[PDB]
Amino acid sequence: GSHMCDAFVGTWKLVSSENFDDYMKEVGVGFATRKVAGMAKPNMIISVNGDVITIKSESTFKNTEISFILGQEFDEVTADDRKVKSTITLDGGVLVHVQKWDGKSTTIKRKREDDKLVVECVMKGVTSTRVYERA
Ligand SMILES: COc1cnccc1-c1c(-c2ccccc2)n(CCC(=O)O)c2ccc(C3CC3)cc12
Repeated sequence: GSHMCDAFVGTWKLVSSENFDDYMKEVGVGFATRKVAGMAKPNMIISVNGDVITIKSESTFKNTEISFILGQEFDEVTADDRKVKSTITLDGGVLVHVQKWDGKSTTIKRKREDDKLVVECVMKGVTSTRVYERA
């Protein structure tokens, strides 16, 4: 039956992006990747089957898919080709995704706000906010 995470389930499309190029600079993304990545208007498809949550991104830049169980670390190859160790947890009603690689860490938090799914990507002191609405 229903879980709280079902608030995230569905098909979402990106409607606005603030400071993403600066976030990607902090992450260490190189120029050509930043330019083509920052142009993309991905769809994000989130589904839940038992204990497994799947988040897919479809765009003209890259399609990616992760499946995971909350609190259980997994390997992830990111859209910019970092190989990272990821763990995703739910804190209150916020999905918090921490990615670790090469001594560095970045946190992506996803939360519902009104009819939007707001994604906050933080690398040290730089925050990018990416807003999606239902497709
Ligand atoms: C341009 O962003 C994307 C384009 N196509 C597919 C996935 C993503 C992409 C995504 C993404 C998009 C939809 C669903 C799940 C994840 N994230 C997570 C943050 C975000 O929502 O933009 C990201 C965080 C950082 C980067 C930069 C490092 C390269 C790219 C992405």
